[PDB]
Amino acid sequence: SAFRPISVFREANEDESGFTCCAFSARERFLMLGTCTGQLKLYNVFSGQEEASYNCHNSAITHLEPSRDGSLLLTSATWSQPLSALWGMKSVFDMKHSFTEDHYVEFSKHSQDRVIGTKGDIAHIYDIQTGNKLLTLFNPDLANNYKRNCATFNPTDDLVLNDGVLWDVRSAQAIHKFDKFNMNISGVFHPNGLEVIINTEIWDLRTFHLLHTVPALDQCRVVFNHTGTVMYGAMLQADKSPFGSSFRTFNATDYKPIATIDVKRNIFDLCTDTKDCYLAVIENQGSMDALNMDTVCRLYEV
Ligand SMILES: N#CC[C@H](NC(=O)c1c[nH]c(/C=C/C(=O)N2CCCC2)c1-c1ccc(Cl)cc1F)c1ccc(F)c(Cl)c1
Ligand code: NA
Repeated sequence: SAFRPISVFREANEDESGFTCCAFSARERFLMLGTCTGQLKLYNVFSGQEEASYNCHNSAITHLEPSRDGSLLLTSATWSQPLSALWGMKSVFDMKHSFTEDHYVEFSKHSQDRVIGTKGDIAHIYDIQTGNKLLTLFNPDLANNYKRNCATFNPTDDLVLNDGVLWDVRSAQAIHKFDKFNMNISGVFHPNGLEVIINTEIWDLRTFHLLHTVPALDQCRVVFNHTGTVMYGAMLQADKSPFGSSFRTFNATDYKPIATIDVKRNIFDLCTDTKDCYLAVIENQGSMDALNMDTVCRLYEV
């Protein structure tokens, strides 16, 4: 895969830039950029200009997820309460609900009517409308205690992976524990609905057998392109930039290695657009020994 840098966004009216995460708007107009002070900046991709600034947190934004319908946004931050929140993005920018001690959140996938939050080894499922906690998912007997566990729904919303344990949501119980082969990473569902990727191990969802071991995915966070044909993986720094300077691409259909991309700067986040046209990467432009970070967003043609 080739990645041509075409633009750079820098926190305007500032000496050093403080972006920490990125997501493309559900409709193609904006790049949403979270900052190290807890703001969310909306940049017009075409004009290159900031058009809005929203107040979300009082510490660095760690995670952004826009709903597909364009109406809602999840955020997470690093140490200020609430650690996660849900925002409405219609006429007014509103906090709809917060998830005060959950340090990571995602939407449900099939129908975006729920949020799943993670607090340590525990998952919480919330109703978007009421904000009420519907489920708590934790089994002390099956737990892997992954240090960087993040809970997630599968594509049809009927299963959750939490701490390497598969849960049936409708009957609220664990159905399988995947064996523990690392200390940190808890895994994700492939958008195809057929595999679960837990660190270096690719598991078959139908039979639960190990299909592949991919050493290059060790300690990686993973994201797919819109059509689910390319998987991006970047290795976390040992637990400050969350990643090192490289990410790798794989063909999502057979896991075939594509490319290693080293931008020679530490990476804070990576996001893809809906049209498979652009990749945005938050990169520390600052020198190795600089006292302060200078994290910009670089836009790449895919
Ligand atoms: N969403 C999304 C995209 C996803 N981003 C992250 O995973 C991500 C992006 N950022 C933080 C964390 C900041 C953080 O802790 N900070 C930043 C400022 C101070 C502390 C995390 C992150 C790290 C650990 C955990 Cl277990 C989960 C997290 F979401 C990603 C997927 C593939 C990739 F190739 C890349 Cl480069 C990124
Ligand atoms: Na496949």
